[PDB]
Amino acid sequence: HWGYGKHNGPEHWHKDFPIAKGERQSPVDIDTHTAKYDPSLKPLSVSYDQATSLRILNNGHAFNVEFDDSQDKAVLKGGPLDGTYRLIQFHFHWGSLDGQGSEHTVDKKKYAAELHLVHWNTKYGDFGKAVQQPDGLAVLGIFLKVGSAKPGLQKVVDVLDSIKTKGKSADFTNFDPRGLLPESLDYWTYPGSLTTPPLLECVTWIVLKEPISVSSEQVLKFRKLNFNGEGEPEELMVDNWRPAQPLKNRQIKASFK
Ligand SMILES: CC1(C)OC(c2ccc(S(N)(=O)=O)cc2)=C(c2cccc(F)c2)C1=O
Ligand SMILES: [Zn+2]
Repeated sequence: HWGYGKHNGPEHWHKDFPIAKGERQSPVDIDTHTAKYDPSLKPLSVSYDQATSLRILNNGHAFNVEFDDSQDKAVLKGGPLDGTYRLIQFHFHWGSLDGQGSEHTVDKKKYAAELHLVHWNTKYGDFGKAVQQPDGLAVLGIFLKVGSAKPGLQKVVDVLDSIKTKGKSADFTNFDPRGLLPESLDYWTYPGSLTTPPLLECVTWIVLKEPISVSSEQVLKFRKLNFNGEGEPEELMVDNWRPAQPLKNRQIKASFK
């Protein structure tokens, strides 16, 4: 039932999922007066060499690139829990115009889109057991701003034409997610939640300081997707983002000065 419409969007989710009003919900605004530099934070490193992409899918509220997460060398490492996190999936959230679309904000600034690279902490065995733990997932969040094109994004935005409607799936092998990363891996981190139902508070959020630049042509391709299935009335897939939630007692930590 849940979606991003007026009558089933973020403001409605709490009715089915009471945790929507919990103590560790995401996304949040990152106020740069209040993030505390933490010299103990382990810097991020990626081993995406053997990351093995499988397929890309339109599930009716986003598109997901699925990975073979049995590749034990394809991991994100570091962060507050010094974790080793298996890459399993990535997806985006975006807006109906360039001035909005991101889920996290920085000093209340919204970006055009946000990329979420989803990983599960290997010490919990599989993604299913991981989402039961407060630090079970590491989601690497990366802001998208409009400017020059991102060459590593081209394979992603171009295949979207093949999965325009809900339910469409396409083989998507040999995609290298290193092509989606900015130069710097300086980051903010805080304990939070999935930003869609079931809104489980199982995420160590790692949000990169540096946005990637993508072209207007690239972002437009996001907005050609459909929420609806083939033959149904056309509803363009836009504004599939949850707004910032109460920070409550949490401290946002910065890896950088
Ligand atoms: C249904 C349930 C629990 O929700 C999510 C989910 C993940 C990330 C986000 S988000 N937007 O990044 O916070 C929101 C939701 C997954 C999931 C998806 C891909 C890989 C994985 F290991 C788990 C689930 O299995
Ligand atoms: Zn997401």
